[PDB]
Amino acid sequence: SMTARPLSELVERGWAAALEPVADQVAHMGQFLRAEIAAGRRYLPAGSNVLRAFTFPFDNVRVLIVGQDPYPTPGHAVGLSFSVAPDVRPWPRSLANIFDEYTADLGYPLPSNGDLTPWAQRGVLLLNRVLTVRPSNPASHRGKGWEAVTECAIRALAARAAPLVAILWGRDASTLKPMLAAGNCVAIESPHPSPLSASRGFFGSRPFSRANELLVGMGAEPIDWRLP
Ligand code: NA
Repeated sequence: SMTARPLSELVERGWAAALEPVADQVAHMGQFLRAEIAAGRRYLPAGSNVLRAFTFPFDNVRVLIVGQDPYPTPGHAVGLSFSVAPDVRPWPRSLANIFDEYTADLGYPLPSNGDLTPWAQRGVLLLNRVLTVRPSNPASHRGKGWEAVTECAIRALAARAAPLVAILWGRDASTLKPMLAAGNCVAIESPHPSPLSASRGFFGSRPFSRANELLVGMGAEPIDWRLP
């Protein structure tokens, strides 16, 4: 529980230090979620998954992907932006659109399922700008305190003595751009992959190949994007 336990317990060691400036804020978000339940409102993902993106090592991140907020439909969000459990079908529409761009860009077959944990295990941070949502109500937790947390995460990544490539999908993700100003960081921005915006420039954006080009141009290893 993020109200009750500290970052050293909740997240990976490097992330716990990176998020020190927002330690009180994370506890406050735990208190917000408690109050939602007390009032009879729900949230997604499950409490134990809210900080999941920060359970993969901070020092290993080479690319971050940033979306808006978790999937609104119960049974979809798992704490890793855009990912679903390997037994979910049909895929969420945003994810189907991501995978159509993945095939168009990379030439790979469609993935077997919607589980993006291989990316997380290969140095991709799968972050949402806001880390909870009320069911059925996209953006319902915008402005409730998560933005300071995810801002802190990006600044800390950007401060490391390492290259970083950010892929910012949609308007709320784009508000992290200022924090990526330093010369070791590069940002790719496009419209969000949901059907409401994907046809404004997400399709054809080739983010995966571009990210790898950028990493190689900074002396870093490219991501193996191939999903099984
Ligand atoms: Na999500």
